[PDB]
Amino acid sequence: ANSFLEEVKQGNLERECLEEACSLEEAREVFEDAEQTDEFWSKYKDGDQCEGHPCLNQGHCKDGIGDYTCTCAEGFEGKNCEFSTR
Repeated sequence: ANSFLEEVKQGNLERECLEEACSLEEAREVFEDAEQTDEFWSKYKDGDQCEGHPCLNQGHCKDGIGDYTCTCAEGFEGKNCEFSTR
């Protein structure tokens, strides 16, 4: 397959290649992901877990299949930082 890969403008984990950006051709060997090779795959098909904006109140988001993670700022609260204390 010769396309954006011939010159991978840039390969990210599951957050950037969440769409047609990549899937296995470019998102493989681009990261030290040794176990993510499998873990990353097999249990993915979830939008990457960050798709949908699980975090809230200016909360960041650390994906990685096997579920994801979020990040509330200083003055935030709730699972998705929903309760912006400030």
